[PDB]
Amino acid sequence: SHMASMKKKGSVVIVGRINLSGDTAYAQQTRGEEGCQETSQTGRDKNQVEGEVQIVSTATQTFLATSINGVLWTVYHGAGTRTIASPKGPVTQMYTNVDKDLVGWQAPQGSRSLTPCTCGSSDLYLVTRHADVIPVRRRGDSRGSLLSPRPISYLKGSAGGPLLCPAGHAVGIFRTAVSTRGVAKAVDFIPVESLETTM
Ligand SMILES: CC[C@@H]1C[C@]1(NC(=O)[C@@H]1C[C@@H]2CN1C(=O)[C@H](C(C)(C)C)NC(=O)OCC(C)(C)CCCCc1cccc3c1CN(C3)C(=O)O2)C(=O)NS(=O)(=O)C1CC1
Ligand SMILES: [Zn+2]
Repeated sequence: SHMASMKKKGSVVIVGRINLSGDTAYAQQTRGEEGCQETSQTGRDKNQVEGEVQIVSTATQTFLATSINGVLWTVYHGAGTRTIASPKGPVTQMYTNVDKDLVGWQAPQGSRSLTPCTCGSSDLYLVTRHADVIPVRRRGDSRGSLLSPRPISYLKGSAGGPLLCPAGHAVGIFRTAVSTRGVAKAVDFIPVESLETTM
């Protein structure tokens, strides 16, 4: 009831990226934890952004965000309704859809966007926050099976990351693991068409 002392949640902050530009996929950190906490509070992030897949953090969570069609997309269960930190201060979401577990902000200057897939191919590749590239066979509109199942620990923190087709187009945004006894045999994702509809 004490309005004057009510806090505000911080912004989502870009803290690194998954580098896919060369022959080797690898994670790069661009901001440490202390800088992250400060930048989340101010919403002012002057660091250079590059690439398609960003590693992002709040005060309490870390996950991924993926640029497609000039929008940096991620999961609502990570970002909520938060702004994203940017060189000019906090930027408000331009898309929010709790029903799809989806949010988006205008893509940061310097980022590159993936192109939505129109191949209609079911051989996919999930990119994790550790830059693992995991083959996934598409099994429905929003499901795919891991060719090599993994403990959910290996996938944790990768929601918001991409599933890509063989040509490197965006097919979906990783949302949940389909897990039994802690082993992810499959994943659920927001299909890129659903992004395109939300747009
Ligand atoms: C561990 C790697 C996982 C990718 C990951 N995501 C998760 O942990 C999400 C968050 C939460 C639970 N969950 C699951 O994956 C659970 C699980 C394994 C934890 C047991 N699976 C499940 O319920 O399958 C059941 C299934 C039927 C497939 C759900 C479909 C419904 C899909 C759905 C539709 C509409 C709205 C909402 C949902 C799900 N939703 C809101 C929501 O909040 O989901 C993550 O890494 N998160 S993270 O660590 O990066 C986090 C910091 C951001
Ligand atoms: Zn494609």
